[PDB]
Amino acid sequence: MSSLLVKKLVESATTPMRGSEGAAGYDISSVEDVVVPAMGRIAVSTGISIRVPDGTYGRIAPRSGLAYKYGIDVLAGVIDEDYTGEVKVILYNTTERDYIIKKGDRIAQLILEQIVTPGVAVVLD
Amino acid sequence: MSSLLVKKLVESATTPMRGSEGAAGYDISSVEDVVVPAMGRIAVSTGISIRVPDGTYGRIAPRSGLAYKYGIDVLAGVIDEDYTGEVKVILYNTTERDYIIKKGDRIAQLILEQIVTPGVAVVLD
Amino acid sequence: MSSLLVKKLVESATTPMRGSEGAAGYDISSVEDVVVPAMGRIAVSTGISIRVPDGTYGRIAPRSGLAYKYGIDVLAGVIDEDYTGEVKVILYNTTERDYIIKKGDRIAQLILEQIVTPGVAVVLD
Ligand SMILES: O=c1ccn([C@H]2C[C@H](O)[C@@H](COP(=O)(O)OP(=O)(O)O)O2)c(=O)[nH]1
Ligand SMILES: O=c1ccn([C@H]2C[C@H](O)[C@@H](COP(=O)(O)OP(=O)(O)O)O2)c(=O)[nH]1
Ligand SMILES: O=c1ccn([C@H]2C[C@H](O)[C@@H](COP(=O)(O)OP(=O)(O)O)O2)c(=O)[nH]1
Ligand SMILES: [Mg+2]
Repeated sequence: MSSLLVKKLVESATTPMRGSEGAAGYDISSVEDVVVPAMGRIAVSTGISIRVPDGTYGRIAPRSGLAYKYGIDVLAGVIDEDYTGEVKVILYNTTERDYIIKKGDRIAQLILEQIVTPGVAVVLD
Repeated sequence: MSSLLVKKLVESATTPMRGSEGAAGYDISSVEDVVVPAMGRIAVSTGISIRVPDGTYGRIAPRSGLAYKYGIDVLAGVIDEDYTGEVKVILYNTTERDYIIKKGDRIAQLILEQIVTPGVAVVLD
Repeated sequence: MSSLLVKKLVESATTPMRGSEGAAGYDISSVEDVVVPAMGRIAVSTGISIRVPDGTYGRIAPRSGLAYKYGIDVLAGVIDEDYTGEVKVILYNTTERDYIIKKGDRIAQLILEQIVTPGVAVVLD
């Protein structure tokens, strides 16, 4: 069906899941203990691969929590409906102090955003 | 109805409003005079609480103006349809020079983005 | 029709185009050789002007490539359906080392994201 098809590639991996009735995203957790460097970025591995529903891509959005408290932001984050590989979550540390991530930690959130994918019309001949 | 239900929690607060026919967002103003630190972040208070329409969350997006001119970016920014609290706008100063915000200043913009919230289908048994 | 109407304003300009069947965005290329400064931002010119389809705005999203490899992020990025001017792509260099951009380089990607633009309902009288 056209829901969020998820495929774990490591048992450690968690199934994305929304935290509330009105929640906009499905939590995305870390599958490795990593350190996102001060003023630096890192590529955390989710351990899963997903197929967003049709006519809608998946945007890795930042979590209110880590943003406010640790100045953690999310770089890139555009997952195409044709992406068969593993979801990588690229975080950027806005702080002068390192951030610690442990297997299991919800490090971001997926949001199936509806988009229109029409053809291009070039004007000016 | 399913429009943008807004609830001011301080008279100082401004009603979000789109700046043009084709505008994608409703302006979100500051309700306090604050300073967003160089290479730092701050949590500006909007003074309002909103309920995005159904099947669509609210994304606090950055303003072309402040982005270009002061290197002001917007962290976090995901407001769930079930959020009953006050909207906080988390800004991050990309500059080596402080930025000044005064009650009333449009500091960001809300965008009711349509999303699909289906269930999760786990493959691999 | 309601597709992506594109208008080149310099022959150098490239027509936005999706890189795959499931791709979520249309590549947006640079039309000038520019340098986005370490820990700095710049406004790259696309040389084109577009009209996103109706009931959907255009979001300049970052490319997985440049994000991971050079720590390149995209500031602002909200293009309203009523924008008649030229698309400017504002990039922010997260790195301590400069980044080089050359006419033609795909520097970002446009994503026609569906949004709802209803009226505002103010509660509390
Ligand atoms: O934060 C991100 C952003 C993207 N992707 C995946 C989803 C998408 O399907 C693929 C895109 O890589 P690319 O588009 O082929 O390279 P580029 O963006 O330079 O065109 O990378 C991630 O795993 N994490
Ligand atoms: O910039 C933001 C981002 C989110 N929120 C609100 C909207 C949402 O309903 C709530 C989410 O907090 P949380 O999701 O419960 O904490 P976490 O993101 O770590 O799960 O915070 C804001 O006010 N400002
Ligand atoms: O990265 C961006 C972001 C926006 N715009 C364009 C699209 C939009 O139509 C216009 C908006 O400028 P503005 O909204 O009138 O100034 P402000 O955001 O302070 O209201 O700028 C760009 O070209 N590049
Ligand atoms: Mg940033």
